[PDB]
Amino acid sequence: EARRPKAKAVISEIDGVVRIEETEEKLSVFVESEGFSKEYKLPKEARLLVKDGDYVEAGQPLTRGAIDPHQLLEAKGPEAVERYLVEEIQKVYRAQG
Repeated sequence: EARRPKAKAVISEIDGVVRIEETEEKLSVFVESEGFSKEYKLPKEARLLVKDGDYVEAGQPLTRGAIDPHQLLEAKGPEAVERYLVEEIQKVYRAQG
């Protein structure tokens, strides 16, 4: 159905490189680009997938979880989401043999 999940992971809108900022009542991540960049707020115990300073593709999950296939489609293009969709279905079926 292409629903945007509840446990939605937050992907990156553009190319860039990250820098964590873990203060008490906020844990924000910046994916900075050679021009300008955006800031991604999220609850603190959220589980990262970016070692600070690493290099991210546009649409590459920063948090973990499921990916809104729409946020993906707009970010990385059809074969990109065509990819996610096929593999993600399969992981369920494999799991049951």
